[PDB]
Amino acid sequence: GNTVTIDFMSADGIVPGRTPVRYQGVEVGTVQDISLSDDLRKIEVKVSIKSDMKDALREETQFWLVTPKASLAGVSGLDALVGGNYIGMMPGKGKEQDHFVALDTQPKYRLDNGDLMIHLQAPDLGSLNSGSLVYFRKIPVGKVYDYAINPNKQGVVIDVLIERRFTDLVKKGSRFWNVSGVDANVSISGAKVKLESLAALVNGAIAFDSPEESKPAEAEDTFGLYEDLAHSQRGVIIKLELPSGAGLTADSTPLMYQGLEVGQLTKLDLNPGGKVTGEMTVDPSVVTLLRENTRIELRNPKLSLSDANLSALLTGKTFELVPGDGEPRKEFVVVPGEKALLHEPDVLTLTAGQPLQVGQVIDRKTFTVAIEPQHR
Amino acid sequence: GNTVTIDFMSADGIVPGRTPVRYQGVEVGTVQDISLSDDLRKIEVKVSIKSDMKDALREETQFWLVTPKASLAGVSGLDALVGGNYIGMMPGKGKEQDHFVALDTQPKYRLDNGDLMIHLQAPDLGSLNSGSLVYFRKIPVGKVYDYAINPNKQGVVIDVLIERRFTDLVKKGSRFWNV
Repeated sequence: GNTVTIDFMSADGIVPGRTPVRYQGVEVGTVQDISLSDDLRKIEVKVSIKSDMKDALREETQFWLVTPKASLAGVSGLDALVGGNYIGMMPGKGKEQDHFVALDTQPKYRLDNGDLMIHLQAPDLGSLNSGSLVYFRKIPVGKVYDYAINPNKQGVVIDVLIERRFTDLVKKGSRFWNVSGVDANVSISGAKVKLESLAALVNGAIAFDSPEESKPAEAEDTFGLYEDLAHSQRGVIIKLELPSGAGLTADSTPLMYQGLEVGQLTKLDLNPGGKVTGEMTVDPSVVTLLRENTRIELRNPKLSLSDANLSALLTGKTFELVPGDGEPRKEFVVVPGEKALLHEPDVLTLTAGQPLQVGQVIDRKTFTVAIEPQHR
Repeated sequence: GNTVTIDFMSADGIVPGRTPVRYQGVEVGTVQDISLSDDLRKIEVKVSIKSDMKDALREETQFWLVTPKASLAGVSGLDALVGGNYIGMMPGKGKEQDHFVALDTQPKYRLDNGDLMIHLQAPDLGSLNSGSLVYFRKIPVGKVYDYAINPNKQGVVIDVLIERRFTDLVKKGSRFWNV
């Protein structure tokens, strides 16, 4: 038997007789006494310890009181209800100490086995409580270990755990995205609402994808979290100088080609001087078409006399791809749909959208007009 | 009486006196002692075993701690609340071993009877937790046994169970769909 004095702010359901000290549940000893000093909440608990553990008892040895927790966010009364309020400890590699302060709660502990620990940077936590679950193809393969705030106040650093048997799945190019919370997915001419699983909503969750070819990540390698699966899409980025984003929306405006969506505007910002600039994501399958003399034009939903297309009207403005030939390029200037004929590799320009059809008027003031290259 | 040393990462609600070792509930023995070595979470549990089971005690004999689970996803405290925290075991056809490591949780076990086991390929799991139910015309006829990831990272392999009395219902052309 030994003696250790621990300082407690509070000592709720503790009796000197039976408060068996546990280290992952193995009894290290029992409390000898509970008392207080000068009525200042310095609840001194004298504890008996088996001499086998006495050697490891050092300065960094942490202690805490476990307790049943039937609160709104807590179920950790699995053992305290049956075995009573015990206390938990963690040995430390300090030098030595006999007078201690109990930690307020149970601290997070690291398993010594071979697992993987990695860091996610995120501007915000989202609905990711400690214990939220990590998925690969909706198969749980690890969980959230802890979260904290980087020294700068402009971000959040989460550190998460991955089981041994899946340590190969995490690559350098692997992408993580949040899956948590539930919304409505309203679409025109019909709608359906399926987002996530019940646990994913109660607790929050993460999912991740691994490229086939990348190398395996390791050793607390940082990663970036994407707020949604859509933002995690692997597509190429394109910078756009715009006339004006009257109808444009940062994540709803698509890119058309051959009638199909290939790209999605991502960012839409105002630069000083009144200039508007955006950036867009494109599927790789079309990136080879992005070359010099490749023009991008904002189309407008037209009031077709023949095929009254409601969806086009509802969607509003939309871009268009029209491939060209030349060197690859990544910066583009968007042209108005009216002036599409003007910004062409071959066009007959002469010196307001009226036809000529073999051509169209470009502008008035003096009349500037254009003729197609094939009719040239 | 025998002696078996099992390594536990943690040993929460266990007492040396009454922690009856069960194999589908039949008591195989009781824990003799719980202790630790060099303070490195190698919780050594010495266990007494009835000699009848001693022969089958081999290398592949698995062990685990059952526990009440009132968490968000768990109801498996039906017996641990009444009978207390026991431990479960599965015999193995190894050679022999005396020092063991307890499995973290209760592993999935296969009934020896005549049932059917089949594999579903799916690019994603969906909301199919272990225990999700298999229907024929909304009549349950089997359940999900387990799920795993194929060696390629481009899919998921579920393996599922079908009761004996419906083994005739599954045909080569039969189609499965998620609900």
